[PDB]
Amino acid sequence: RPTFYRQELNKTIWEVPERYQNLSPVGSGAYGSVCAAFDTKTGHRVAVKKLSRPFQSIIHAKRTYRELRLLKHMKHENVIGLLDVFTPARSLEEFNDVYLVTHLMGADLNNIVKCQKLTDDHVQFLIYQILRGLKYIHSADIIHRDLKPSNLAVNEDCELKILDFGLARHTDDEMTGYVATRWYRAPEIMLNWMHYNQTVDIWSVGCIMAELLTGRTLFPGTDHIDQLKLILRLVGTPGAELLKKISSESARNYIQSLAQMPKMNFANVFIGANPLAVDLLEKMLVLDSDKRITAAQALAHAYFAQYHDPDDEPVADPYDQSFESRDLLIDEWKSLTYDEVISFVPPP
Ligand SMILES: Cn1ncc(NC(=O)c2ccccc2)c1C(N)=O
Ligand SMILES: [Cl-]
Ligand SMILES: [Cl-]
Ligand SMILES: [Cl-]
Ligand SMILES: [Cl-]
Ligand SMILES: [Cl-]
Ligand SMILES: [Cl-]
Ligand SMILES: [Cl-]
Ligand SMILES: [Mg+2]
Repeated sequence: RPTFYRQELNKTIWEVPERYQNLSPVGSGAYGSVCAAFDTKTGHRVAVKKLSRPFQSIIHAKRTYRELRLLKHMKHENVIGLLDVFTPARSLEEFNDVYLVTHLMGADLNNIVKCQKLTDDHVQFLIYQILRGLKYIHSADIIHRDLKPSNLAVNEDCELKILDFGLARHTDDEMTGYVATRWYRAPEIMLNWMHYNQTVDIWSVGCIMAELLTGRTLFPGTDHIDQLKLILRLVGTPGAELLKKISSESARNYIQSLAQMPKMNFANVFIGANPLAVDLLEKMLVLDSDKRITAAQALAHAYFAQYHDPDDEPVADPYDQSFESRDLLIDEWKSLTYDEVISFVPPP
C-alpha cells in the first residue's frame, strides 16, 4: 500500500498516493470532481476524478461498478484507458471513496471544428480514428450511446480518443429543447422507439463527419419533433420495407401522419465535398438502422485508403456484462466494486 496525503482543494478533501503531485482543480459535475496532476511514477500529466456519492443508492452503486468495469476493460489507442484506481480505505468496512486516474486531455473536437480550417485529409484521419476505436468497442458488444464532439479528445498532431461512455445517465430534462446533447442521437432512440444497439453509434459518426465537412451542425433541432423533421427531410420518410419492420406502434402512428418525402441528393447538400466522403455519409445516415454500414465495414471504404491497415485495427477481449441483469443490495454492489479496485493491474 502506498502512503497517502490529504489536502483540501475548493472545499473538497483529496486523499491520494504520494506519486500524484501538484493537484489543481479543473472541473466538477454531478459525477464528481476532477483535478489535474503530475504522476511521478509514469511521467504523465493525469486527470484524477473523485467520485461523488458513489454508493448513495442501489442505482448509484451499480453505476459506480459499471463505470469501473468499463474503464478497466478498454485497452486501445483510440479509447480512454485507466491508468490507476485507488481508495484510501484499508478494508471493505471503511470503504467509501473511489478515485479514477486517466491521461489528461486538452482540446476536444469542438475546440478544432469551430477554430480550424480542416482539409479533407484531416477529416479522413479524424473519422478513421473514431471508426477504429468503435470497431474495438463494438467487438466487445459495448454500445457507446453518447458520441458527440465534446466526447472526443484531440491533440495537436490530430490524434483522437473516444471518451465519456454513456453510463445510462442522461435525464429527460437534459435532452429537451435546442441542445447539442440530442443533435447526434439516432431517430429511433430519440423517442425510444427501439432499444439501444450498436447501429445508433454509426448514426452519431455520420452526424459528426457531416459537421467536420461543413462546419455546421447537421440536425440542430429546437425540440425532438423539429429534429425528426430535419432528419426525414434529408433521408426520406420510411419506405414500404422499413414500415413493415417498425415495431413501435407509437412510431408508426405519428410517422404516417407526415407527408411522404424522398431521400435528398447528398451531392447537392454537401457541396464541394470529396465524392468518396459523400458516398460514406450515404451509407451511415440510413433511416433503417438494420441497413447502416458497420464500423468494420466502414474501415475498408475507399475514403480511408491512405490510412486503412487491416493488420493494425484490433478487436477487444470478450466483455462479460451479465451483472446488468442482476439484482443486488447496495452493500453487494459496493463489495464487488471494492474487489475491482484492489485487483487493478496497471498498464506496463
Ligand atoms: C427490425 N427493425 N429494423 C429497423 C427498425 N427500425 C428502424 O430502423 C427505425 C428507424 C426510425 C424510426 C423507427 C424505427 C426495426 C424495428 N424493430 O423497428
Ligand atoms: Cl505513492
Ligand atoms: Cl488513454
Ligand atoms: Cl474510503
Ligand atoms: Cl458536443
Ligand atoms: Cl428494439
Ligand atoms: Cl404524402
Ligand atoms: Cl469480462
Ligand atoms: Mg462529456
